[PDB]
Amino acid sequence: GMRVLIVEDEPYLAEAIRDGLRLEAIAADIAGDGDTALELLSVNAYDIAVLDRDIPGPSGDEIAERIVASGSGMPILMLTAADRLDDKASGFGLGADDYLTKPFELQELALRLRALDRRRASRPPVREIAGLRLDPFRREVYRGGRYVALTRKQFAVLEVLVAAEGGVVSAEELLERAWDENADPFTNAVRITVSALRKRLGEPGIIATVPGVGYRIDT
Ligand code: BEF
Ligand SMILES: [Mg+2]
Repeated sequence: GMRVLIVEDEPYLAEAIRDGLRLEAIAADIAGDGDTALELLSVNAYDIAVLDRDIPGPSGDEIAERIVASGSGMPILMLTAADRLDDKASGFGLGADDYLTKPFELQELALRLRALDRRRASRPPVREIAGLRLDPFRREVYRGGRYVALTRKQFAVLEVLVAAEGGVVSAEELLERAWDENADPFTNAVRITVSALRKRLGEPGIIATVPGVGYRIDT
């Protein structure tokens, strides 16, 4: 079977999709808003995300962006009233794998879900090591079971270090992966963020400097 997430803020439509797919071995969870969608993604694995664009809270576009950035490789189908060519351009630009406009035919949605699921490949990024557990959908961190509040940028840097599994990551790579490609900050922004991150995580030290190279999670 298949498990899919339906993010759609018109409730009778979302329920009709879930209901219409169920006996064809596609089990769907429904989120009526962006915050609920992130809550579901933080705890459940899905085969496909079906995303409305205009929803309360964080938009379907922001959900898509977080899915792509999480490196799960979960395919994204946008299902939306935004039907202009400009809308398709921005949707595919955000990382959608398919784009279906309303009004739509349920059996076409089903055919496209099956086609997406067939061509999904793999290795999800490591998000847990050395007593740290990271959740990229809520941007939350627990260290030995204790919630640690971090800023967005602190979390982005910690994510890269944890994904590296104890391996070394240079300041230049942290720059590339945690600041936008069209940004060009200097390495001092990275070193300053690492210092703040260390202070948030507390003792004992868990991020090690490797002189002249970069930083690693101390395993
Ligand atoms: F509100 Be969805 F973009 F149709
Ligand atoms: Mg909507």
